[PDB]
Amino acid sequence: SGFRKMAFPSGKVEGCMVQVTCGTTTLNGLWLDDVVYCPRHVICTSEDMLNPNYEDLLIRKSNHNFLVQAGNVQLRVIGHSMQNCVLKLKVDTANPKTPKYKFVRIQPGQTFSVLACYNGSPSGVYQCAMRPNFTIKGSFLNGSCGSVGFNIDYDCVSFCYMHHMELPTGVHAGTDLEGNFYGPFVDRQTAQAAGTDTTITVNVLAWLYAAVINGDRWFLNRFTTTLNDFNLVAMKYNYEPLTQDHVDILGPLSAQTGIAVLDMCASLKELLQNGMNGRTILGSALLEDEFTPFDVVRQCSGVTF
Amino acid sequence: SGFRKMAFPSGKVEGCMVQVTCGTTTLNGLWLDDVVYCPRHVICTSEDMLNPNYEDLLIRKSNHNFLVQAGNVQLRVIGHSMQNCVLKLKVDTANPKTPKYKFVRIQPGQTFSVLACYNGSPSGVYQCAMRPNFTIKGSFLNGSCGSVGFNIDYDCVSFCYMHHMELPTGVHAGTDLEGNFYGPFVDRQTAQAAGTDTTITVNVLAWLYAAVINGDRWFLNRFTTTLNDFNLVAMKYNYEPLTQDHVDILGPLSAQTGIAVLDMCASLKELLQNGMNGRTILGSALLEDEFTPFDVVRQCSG
Ligand SMILES: O=C(Nc1cncc2ccccc12)[C@@H]1CN(S(=O)(=O)C2CC2)Cc2ccc(Cl)cc21
Ligand SMILES: [Cl-]
Repeated sequence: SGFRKMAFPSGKVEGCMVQVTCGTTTLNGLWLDDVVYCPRHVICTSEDMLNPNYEDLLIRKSNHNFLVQAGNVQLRVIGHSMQNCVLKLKVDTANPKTPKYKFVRIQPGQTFSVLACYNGSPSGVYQCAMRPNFTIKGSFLNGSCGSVGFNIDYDCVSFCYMHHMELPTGVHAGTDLEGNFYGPFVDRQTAQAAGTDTTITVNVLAWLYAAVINGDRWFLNRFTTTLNDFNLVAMKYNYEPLTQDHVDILGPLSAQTGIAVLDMCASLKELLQNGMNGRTILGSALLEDEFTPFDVVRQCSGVTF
Repeated sequence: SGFRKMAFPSGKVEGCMVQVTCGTTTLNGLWLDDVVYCPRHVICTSEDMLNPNYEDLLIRKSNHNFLVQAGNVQLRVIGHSMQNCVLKLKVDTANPKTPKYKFVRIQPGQTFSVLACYNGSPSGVYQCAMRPNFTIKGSFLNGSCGSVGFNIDYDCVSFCYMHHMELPTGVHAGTDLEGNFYGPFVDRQTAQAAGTDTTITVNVLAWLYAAVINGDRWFLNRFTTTLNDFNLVAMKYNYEPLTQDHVDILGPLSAQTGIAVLDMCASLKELLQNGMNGRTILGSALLEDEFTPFDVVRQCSG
C-alpha cells in the first residue's frame, strides 16, 4: 500500500554527470561514450545572451577553452560541434560508466525523472511531467543548467530532457538531447512567457484508479457519461481533451478495478463541478496530474531496474 | 525557483542492494563491506510469524541455508549473527561499490529518501518523513522488506531506516540499521496499530518560510503569538507541540525572510482557522509537513 511520487533510480545517470566551464560560466554536461552534451548557452557572456549568434560565438572558441571535469579528473576536449541548442564536446576518454541509452523526445503529459546537478555533482532526484504548455514545474537554482530528465526501461536509460532556463513565473524550459526545445522558447535573455497551462486529464484519471486500488472509493458514483459530454465539461475547467487513445490506454486499469473509463469520467466531472468537500484522495486536496497510466501500473505492481 | 519533494540521488545505495533468500522467503539486503544486513524475519516460516523465537530459529540455521545474490552473482555466506531485529550475514566478498557510510538513528519529523527494491533490484526512489507516531507513509508491496531509508551529506550515506512490515492502515514500520524498531512495534504478526498521527509543526513552519522565499506572502498577518498560546491552538488541530528547540532551529529562516518565528506561528494559527479559501501555497492545497528546516535551506540555497 501507499502511493508516492516516485522517480527512477538515478545511479545510471549519476555516472554520466560532468562539470563544463567556458569563460565565466559553469554548468552541467552529460558524458556518454566520448561526447559531453551541454546547453550551447555555456559559450555566452553578458552582451552575448541579449542577441546571440551561436555560430559566430562557437567559431571563436578552441577545444582548450572548454574545461570539462568528471569528478576530480579533467577530461581533454578534442573537438566541438553544435546540434540545435546543444553543444557536443568530443573528449579523448570514453565514459566507462556509460549505460545502455537512447535519446527520445517526449510528448506533453508524459513524466520523467530529473537529476538536479550543480558543478557536475548530483544533488537531488525528483519526478515531474512535461506540462501541456511545454514547461516543467521543476526545482532549479542558478548552475542547474545541463541537468537531465530521463526514464528507465529495463536496463536502458532514455534521455528526454536537458535543462536550459527558468521563465519569469518560476517554471522551467529546456530541450530534448538533440537540442530541440520543448515549447515556443528560445535560449536567450528576452521577453518570454509560458502559455496558459491545462490539466493532464488522462493522468488525473490514472491517479483516480490508483486511489481506487489503494482503497479510496468515496468519489465513485453509479453514473457514466459520453466522450463528447465529458470533453465539453473538461474544456470549461482548463483540462486537456480526452481522446479515444487515452481511453484505450486506461483499459487495463478499468479491467483491474471494474470501473469503465467513462464511469471514472463521470466521477471526475462531479469532482470538477462540486469539489472534494473537505475530503482528500491519496492524501491530496487537489486532483493530481503528474502520474501517467503507465506510472500507476508500474508502482501498483513493483517493476524493477 | 520551484519547490519539489526531492529525494537524494540513489546510485550510492543501488550498488549495495542484494537479494536474500532463506527457504521460501526472499527479501532485500544491504551489502556494505563484507556484511549483508537484512530483516531477521527472513528466517520465519509464516507459521512462526505470530510468536517467533528468533534465537531458536537462527541456531538451527547454517551459512549455506542463506542464499545471497548480488546481480547475477551468488555470494558465499561465511557467518551469521543477529543484532536486535536485523540479521547480519558475513560474506566472503567485500562490496567494491561500498560508499563512505554511517548508521544513524533519526527522530520523528526527520526526512529521508527510500530506495524501494524487489528481489534485490531497485525500482524507485521517493522522499519520506518519520511520522510522530513512528510510522512512515511509504509505497511498498510484498517483497519490499529490507528496502532502506537514507540521507546523503557531501559523499557520505547515512543509513537511517530498514523496512520490515506494513501495518493494517497501510502505513509502514521498520528499524534503524542496528535493528532497533522505530516506535512500539515488533516483528510479529500480532495485533499492532499505529497511534493517532499528528502534523509535524516545525516542518509546516519551515515549508511556510520556503513559500515566503519563493514569493508567496498571501497567508502572512499582522499578528504574533506567545509559544504557549500557539501550542494551545495547534493541539486542537492534531499538530505536534512546538518546542523552544524548534523555535531556535527556525532562526536562520526567520533571519533570511525577516519574519519572526512567533509571527509565522500566528500565520499558521490563522491558516488552521480559515483554511486556504481556494488558494494554494507552493502548489499545494494542504499544509505540507515532510520538509524539515534543513531541507528548506538546502533546496532554497544549496
Ligand atoms: O508486512 C509484510 N510485508 C510487506 C511489507 N511492506 C508492504 C507490504 C504490502 C503488502 C503486503 C505485504 C507487505 C510481511 C509479510 N506479511 S504478509 O504479506 O501479510 C504475510 C502473508 C505473507 C506479514 C508480516 C508480518 C510481520 C512482518 Cl515483520 C513482516 C510481514
Ligand atoms: Cl534526526
